Amino acid sequence: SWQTYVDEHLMCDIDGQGQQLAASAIVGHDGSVWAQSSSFPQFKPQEITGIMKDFEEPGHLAPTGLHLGGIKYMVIQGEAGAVIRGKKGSGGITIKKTGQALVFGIYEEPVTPGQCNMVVERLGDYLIDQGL
Repeated sequence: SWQTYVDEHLMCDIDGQGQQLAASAIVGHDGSVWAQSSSFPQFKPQEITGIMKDFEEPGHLAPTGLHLGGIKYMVIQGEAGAVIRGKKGSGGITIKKTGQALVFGIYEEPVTPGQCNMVVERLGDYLIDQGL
């Protein structure tokens, strides 16, 4: 199906298989969902607007926190205009910007930052190399 293909060939695939602890998504710059893991949260349009703004001005979200699905993440050091990172509890969030889209990964213990980040980098490079 489309969603098994998404869960298998694209989104964070942490053992379970697909245990609820890790989730990822590809979201257009305009806030439309291109693909998301079965566990990925619903999010609000203005959360995407604020994230896009932080890619233009890194640290835009730091005083208020970064919100996704209503959850507040503390902004940490990222890569200006390319990657946003945030922490919450035992996990966090990584967002990579591509030409037309954003790649999200959300993780919690025992999923590690490195595990999630490897998937987010992989999907972002795949999109960028397709021209997206």
